[PDB]
Amino acid sequence: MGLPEEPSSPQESTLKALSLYEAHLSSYIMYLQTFLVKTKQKVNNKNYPEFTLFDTSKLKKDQTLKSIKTNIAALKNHIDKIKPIAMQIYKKYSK
Amino acid sequence: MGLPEEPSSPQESTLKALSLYEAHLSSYIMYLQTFLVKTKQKVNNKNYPEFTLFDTSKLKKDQTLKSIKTNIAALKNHIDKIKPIAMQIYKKYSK
Repeated sequence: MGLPEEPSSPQESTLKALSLYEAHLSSYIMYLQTFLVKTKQKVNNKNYPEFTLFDTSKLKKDQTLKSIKTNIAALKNHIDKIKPIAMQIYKKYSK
Repeated sequence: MGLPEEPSSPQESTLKALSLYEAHLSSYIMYLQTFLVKTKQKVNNKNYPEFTLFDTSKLKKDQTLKSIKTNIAALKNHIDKIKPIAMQIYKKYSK
């Protein structure tokens, strides 16, 4: 069924909507990172693209609506780095 | 968009079809595990269900069609342990 879709942002900016969205984004990053690491293992030519592993030290741990919104930003910025690479490696190796 | 769907098994039992399926299954497990760990952090009542973290030492590293098929089995057995828990925690906390 191909790679999973990036989670969609809730309409509702409630603590629970945003907390769930943070969890999905973290989970989606881990799917993409795992896919990139496992695909590197199977075809490990020196050409294999370079990716940042997400640094969880950039995530606030305190459950504030403010800290959740800040984490969402950090996760979205990381997705923008790795999603295009994941999608290119998926195509390269499903060819 | 809810939790992602478990990857579907290819029709084709080719090395490439099975290797890609192994990568998706590993990636899907990491999505579910991350979702379970992040959801435990947000609601950490003593009731929170108990899950096995996947042991990558149970995975063969040698790219044999035989070793890939064996890894697929191990990953599918782990999904059967954690998918129902992930789906229940998703509902509990999207309530």
